[PDB]
Amino acid sequence: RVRTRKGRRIRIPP
Repeated sequence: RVRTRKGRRIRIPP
């Protein structure tokens, strides 16, 4: 999946 934080995108596994 691809979550989002600090108005930014991140990648981590599913």
